[PDB]
Amino acid sequence: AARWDLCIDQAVVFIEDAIQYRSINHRVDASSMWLYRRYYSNVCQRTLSFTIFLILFLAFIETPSSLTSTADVRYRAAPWEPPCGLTESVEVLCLLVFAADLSVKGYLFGWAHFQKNLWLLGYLVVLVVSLVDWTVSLSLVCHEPLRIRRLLRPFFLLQNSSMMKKTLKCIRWSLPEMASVGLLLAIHLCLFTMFGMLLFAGLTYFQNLPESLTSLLVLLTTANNPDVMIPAYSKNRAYAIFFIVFTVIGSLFLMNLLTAIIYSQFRGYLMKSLQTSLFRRRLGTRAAFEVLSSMVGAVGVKPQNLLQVLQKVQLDSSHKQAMMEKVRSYGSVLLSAEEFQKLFNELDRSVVKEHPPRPEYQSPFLQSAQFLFGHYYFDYLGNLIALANLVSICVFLVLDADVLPAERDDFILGILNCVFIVYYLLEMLLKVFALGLRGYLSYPSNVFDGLLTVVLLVLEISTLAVYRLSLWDMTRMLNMLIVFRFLRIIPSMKPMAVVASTVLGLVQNMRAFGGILVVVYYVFAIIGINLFRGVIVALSAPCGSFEQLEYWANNFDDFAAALVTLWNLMVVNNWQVFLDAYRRYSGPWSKIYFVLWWLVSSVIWVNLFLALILENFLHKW
Amino acid sequence: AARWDLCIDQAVVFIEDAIQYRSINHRVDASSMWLYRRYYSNVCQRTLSFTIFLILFLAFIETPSSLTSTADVRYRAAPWEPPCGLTESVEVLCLLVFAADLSVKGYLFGWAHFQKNLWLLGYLVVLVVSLVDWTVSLSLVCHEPLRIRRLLRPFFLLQNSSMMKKTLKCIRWSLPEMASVGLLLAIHLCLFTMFGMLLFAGLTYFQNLPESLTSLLVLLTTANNPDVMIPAYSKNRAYAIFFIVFTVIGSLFLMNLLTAIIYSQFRGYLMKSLQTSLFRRRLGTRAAFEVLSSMVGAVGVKPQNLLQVLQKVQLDSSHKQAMMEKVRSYGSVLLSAEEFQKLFNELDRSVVKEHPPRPEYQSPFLQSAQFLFGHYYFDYLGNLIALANLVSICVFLVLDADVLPAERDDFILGILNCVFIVYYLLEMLLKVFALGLRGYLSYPSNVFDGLLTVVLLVLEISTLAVYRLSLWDMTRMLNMLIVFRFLRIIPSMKPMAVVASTVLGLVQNMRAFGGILVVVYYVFAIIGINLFRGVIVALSAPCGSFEQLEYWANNFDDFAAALVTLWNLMVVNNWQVFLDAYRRYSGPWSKIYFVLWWLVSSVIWVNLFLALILENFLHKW
Ligand SMILES: CCCCCCCC(=O)OC[C@H](COP(=O)(O)O[C@@H]1[C@H](O)[C@H](OP(=O)(O)O)[C@@H](O)[C@H](OP(=O)(O)O)[C@H]1O)OC(=O)CCCCCCC
Ligand SMILES: CCCCCCCC(=O)OC[C@H](COP(=O)(O)O[C@@H]1[C@H](O)[C@H](OP(=O)(O)O)[C@@H](O)[C@H](OP(=O)(O)O)[C@H]1O)OC(=O)CCCCCCC
Repeated sequence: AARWDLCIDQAVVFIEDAIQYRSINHRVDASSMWLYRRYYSNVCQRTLSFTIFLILFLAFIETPSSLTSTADVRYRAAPWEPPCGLTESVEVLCLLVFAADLSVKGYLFGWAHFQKNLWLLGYLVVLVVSLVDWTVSLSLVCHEPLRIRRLLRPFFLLQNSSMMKKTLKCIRWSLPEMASVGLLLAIHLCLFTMFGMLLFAGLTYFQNLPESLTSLLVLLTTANNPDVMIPAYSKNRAYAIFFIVFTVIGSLFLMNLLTAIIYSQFRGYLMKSLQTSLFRRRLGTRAAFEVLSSMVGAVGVKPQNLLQVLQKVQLDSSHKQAMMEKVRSYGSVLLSAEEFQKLFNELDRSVVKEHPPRPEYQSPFLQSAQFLFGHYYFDYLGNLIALANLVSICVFLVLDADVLPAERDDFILGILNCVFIVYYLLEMLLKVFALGLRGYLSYPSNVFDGLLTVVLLVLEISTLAVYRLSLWDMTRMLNMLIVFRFLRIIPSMKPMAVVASTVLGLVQNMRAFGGILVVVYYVFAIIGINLFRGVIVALSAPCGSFEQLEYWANNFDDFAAALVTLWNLMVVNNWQVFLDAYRRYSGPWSKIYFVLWWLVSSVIWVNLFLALILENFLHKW
Repeated sequence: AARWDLCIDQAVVFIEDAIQYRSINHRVDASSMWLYRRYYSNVCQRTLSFTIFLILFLAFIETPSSLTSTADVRYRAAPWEPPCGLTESVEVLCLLVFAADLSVKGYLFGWAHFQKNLWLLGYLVVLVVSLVDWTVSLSLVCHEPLRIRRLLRPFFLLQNSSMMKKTLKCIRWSLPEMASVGLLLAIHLCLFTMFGMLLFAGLTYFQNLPESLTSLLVLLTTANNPDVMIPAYSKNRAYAIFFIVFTVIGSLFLMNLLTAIIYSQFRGYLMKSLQTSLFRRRLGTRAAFEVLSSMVGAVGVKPQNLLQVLQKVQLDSSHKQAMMEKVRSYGSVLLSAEEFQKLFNELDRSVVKEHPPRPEYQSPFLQSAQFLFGHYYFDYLGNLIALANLVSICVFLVLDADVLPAERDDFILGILNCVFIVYYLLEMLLKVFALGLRGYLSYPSNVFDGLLTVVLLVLEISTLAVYRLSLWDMTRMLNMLIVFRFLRIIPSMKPMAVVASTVLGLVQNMRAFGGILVVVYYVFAIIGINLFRGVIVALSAPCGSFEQLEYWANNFDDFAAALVTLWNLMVVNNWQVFLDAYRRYSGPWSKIYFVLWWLVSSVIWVNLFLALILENFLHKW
């Protein structure tokens, strides 16, 4: 009766959790299965991810207000400051929907699970501190300059995903060894700065403790490699040995040793993911069987209740129909535990179709089309005119560049661009009138060249409507999107398939890695605005300074300028110049900030990138 | 009779080849076993390696003659040019002993093996071309400037070793994939140099084909990261996207993909070495058994002939005595094939002894010494005064540096250096008078601190003989060797043993890796002297040039200046400056040379270094 219905909804939600690899640790009530099935629907989780993007996007429209044409200090516009309430309004709107997500996730799980899970307790702590800071910053009329509630904003991105949580555990185990290597690195610097100060000061670089300690720190990342040993190596040829040995021990041996420590915890990363996901699938279907054999009742289940329980799940139609036809043909005998676990192993095959074409009225007309459609060179006739188009844009690009840069002939360019895009629209039209509209949507390559033929047709016709033959600007935009045709050649990779397999493997596994990149940049940019906001002003410089080189755009005035400044220090080149600038402008203790950014970003994250490419290249072979 | 003796020498040379892991593919004659046993002796192979060092050392004393105080062009001495015949004389002396090595190695092996082995045929080819060039360069009175016979000199280093031959096979298999990645790299540069020339020229960097192609090539290795995008990013904030995407695809994705290709052929490198070496050992002892069972004869061998054949081999005395005592106790029954192969498995254990101490005459005196010798803190009392010594040298180093740099007090430094080295000589003396002279030689740490106490005693006493208390120079040399005492602290590594295990693993496996490094530097330096020998002369510069920065010491005038110039391009920093200098001074086509040096050294060899550290870190766990 009522227990009959409740075991159905118990067994629907268990199979649905066995497809999408979720654990079974939630309470089972009457109404809770409606709440659980609606919360894990894709329409509810998409607004949750859209919120997390909206929270992190608001740092572009805050009070420093990175909405400017440029980011120089010598010449830029006024900062558009918003009114008092709008950025406060959107933030408390999204902080409401984060409270709703926690309250649903606490209701669906146990209180004993709620007190033990550290991620849920940290979620409640961050929500109340962000709300306290919101009321404080609104009790004043938007006049608290530094807001702590923006620092906790990357925590919502971490708590939503699971691949970020797995990778942070992998860095947690590597930290006992990387500390010991960094200790050996600190011994390395302090010994050679005392050996250096005895040897040379007895330079421009070796004259003090903090000046000599910086010079060997910057040489450790080889940012001034010939510069730091010009005055030594010009006095005697033997002082080259001192700087050669420092960067063989330092940059070669110990920085590459630090990569291999991080790889040694990511060494079996993907195979643990398949073993855990298969273990979650087998536990889901077993719990579905064990509640279905105990409906009204040898051991086993009735297949009539199986037809009532595979009806109301979300699954592919090909997987739904093939599974239902197997169990329809099976008899009324009870299905054992082993027969149940083999039944749900039709979730391993993948089904692909493209489409069939449509028949025309004139039978010789459709015959002449399809015979001359399946040539396997009709596309290569498209590829021949594609290569012919790209070589023409290049060969005129060297012609218009060097000589007569003001006013050029530009006669035959419009002719070739006429005949090439006319050929593209015909190949667009002949393929749909052979296959069909749904058949042309079936191939993902054909969407790319079909859309590009459209946009090239709009820009060409508008070019031929203004003139007959800003003229240079329209031929600029026309030539730039023509070079996108060369991204049809690269989808033809027959011999070198390991490279194309790898780039497919990386982009499907960038949810974890980009998540840690975003969290690291978001914290360090926001600290940097609070420390170096207006410390660079401008109104015969030394030839290697921050001012001779016109580095005025690398400041921390707002959030967009901070992200590009922090990028230029991540690649380590010329970061001696940034250290010398902020030492002069914002005191001597600012070097703690740039050295910490070198550790978190350049050392750990780049070696975290190489470890992930090593694992995704070495998979199944 | 005579066949009795010949089977003995057959079975001596097979067991000796089964210890030192050499194959059995050589002919067996009467006199040839004397030749083979004398050629593989360590006194014959050491002069062969000393010759190979002597051939490669002669490039320092050749006609460019790198014997100068400095290597500037603004001020350096005259080149000491040697007479006509001496470098020719030493070369033909070593070319004689290479002919003797080939002739022995061809006599000991088969002619059919000689015609099939490619290394032996290349050996004969290089020897005759080096001899033809020697007679040609001596028919003129040392006036052929460029000598081809120096280019073939790294081939003798490759042919001698076997770890270099194994690693060159591993690079041979990776070359089909690295070419495909470099193709994808070349597509990457040519697309964005045409996209760049449309976008910006419609800069200082984007105005031509060869100027724009260099700018994106140098950005690929991030040698001008803020410099190439100053004028774009100052005009508009959106042009940062063009340069961010180029170095995410370029330097991040594709250069780290090129590491993982090389690692995928070194992935099982050391385990193949143990499996091949154990296979060479089992084949050696089996061939020893099969010729010993067929001396005069169920199956088996007589142990009396075993005592005659284990007598005349070279082996450790501990392994010799333990093996002989096992077979002495075994009876006169014939030893089977399985019993033979288990007999030679006492080459797996390793035996360590240090020494016993010696007794003194007064029994309470020796009792008081040894009781207060085994404290485990007598060494730490040495370690406490070691740390006390090193902190004192440091704390005065900041005191003498900053203020009053001309003439300093320098009063208490001689006092502390007196009492510390006096303590060291006593700890030197009390340990030998407790253990012994042979007991003090037993510990390799004690040789290091014992020798350092000696040299510190000579320099201190000579310091106290000139003065009472060049004075600053002697306190410089005294302070510098005192800092070597800190290399006693680092031999105490209890928690972080994986780091110390790895550095032990690297240095025992640097025969292969340094061999390819030496071969690469030797060829590219010698080509560079022949191309850019006198193209840099010197007699208001742009602020980022080769002349504003005083880079005058990075030339190719002789062999020592070439090696440091090629080093400064291996680390990729500021190599835009070198490209701009040699373009102005030695034509436009010189960039082919520096780009090829970027590929061989920076790309392949550094990734060859990371692959080897990855394999030696991941071994037995
Ligand atoms: C600098 C690096 C320092 C490392 C610090 C990070 C320490 C860290 O994450 O370990 C995990 C622990 C324990 O929490 P933890 O259990 O590790 O969190 C993960 C989730 O439980 C996940 O469940 P779902 O996502 O629902 O599937 C589960 O699969 C993973 O197990 P697995 O390994 O088998 O995949 C867990 O690793 O969680 C904290 O204690 C952080 C709490 C506050 C978060 C602050 C982080 C900013
Ligand atoms: C840029 C890289 C290009 C790669 C070019 C290098 C090509 C290359 O070495 O392959 C090996 C072949 C064949 O020669 P190869 O047999 O490979 O040479 C090795 C020796 O035979 C070695 O014997 P021992 O040293 O006496 O113990 C044996 O153990 C190795 O087998 P293993 O793999 O099982 O360890 C062999 O790899 O030898 C050549 O054909 C070069 C002849 C002229 C040398 C010119 C080299 C400058």
